Amino acid sequence: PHKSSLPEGIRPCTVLRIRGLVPPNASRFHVNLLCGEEQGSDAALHFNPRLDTSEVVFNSKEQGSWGREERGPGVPFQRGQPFEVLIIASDDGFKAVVGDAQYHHFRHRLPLARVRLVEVGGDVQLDSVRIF
Amino acid sequence: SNVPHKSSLPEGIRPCTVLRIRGLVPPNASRFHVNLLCGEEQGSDAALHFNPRLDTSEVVFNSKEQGSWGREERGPGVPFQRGQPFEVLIIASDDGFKAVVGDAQYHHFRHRLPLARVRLVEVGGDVQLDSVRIF
Repeated sequence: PHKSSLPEGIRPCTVLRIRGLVPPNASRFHVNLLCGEEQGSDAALHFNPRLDTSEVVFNSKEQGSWGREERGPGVPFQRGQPFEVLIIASDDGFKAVVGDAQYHHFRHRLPLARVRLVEVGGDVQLDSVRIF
Repeated sequence: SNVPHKSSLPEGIRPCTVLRIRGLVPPNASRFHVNLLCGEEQGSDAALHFNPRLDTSEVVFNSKEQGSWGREERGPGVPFQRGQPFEVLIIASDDGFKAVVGDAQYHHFRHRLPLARVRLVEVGGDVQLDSVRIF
């Protein structure tokens, strides 16, 4: 349940560096770009590695309802293995990088200038969260 | 050692491009460089010259256009040490290049040449290169 508050939002070319360890029997974890600390706040990005189902789900949340799910190729995560993730906020969308390779491109659905908070949750052991 | 390392970038880079350079500074290194150049041709213009200097304990940013070097900028201190590995991000944005070293933003180098003119990434000097990734 890590929260990084982002007053004045994030301007494009923002890099999110997420370093951590995947627990040995972890189910799934998530990184969300939300518009506020409130519960029903809109999710500009929902990045959801799911090891139980062996997938990685991208989505957004608007007006309390989830949008269409996108999925990337395979799972660049392993139970008991560390990981580094970049989330590059561009004009065209979000570039998710895992390890040394770009994993998926999630095109914008909500205005990027609405993101007010970064939340990291789930079965993840967080080492560091940096925003450049 | 992987120097001089060259990564050719036809069709350029669009903004919000992240350059990840990882390597080791050898035990008796003097200085090394990372250049965002406009072509493989000799004496090609340098949109960015990122120049860690361990012998003089400085880090110099500059650009080169039409064969002439611009004015040098300098960052705070040297986030590099002989005998220690390093990671550097060069975030090509709309306003310029954000140089991140380790866990901290180090310096912002405003554009002097059009960002869309960069055609090559070169890494040279007293550096033992681990990887150059472009996202």
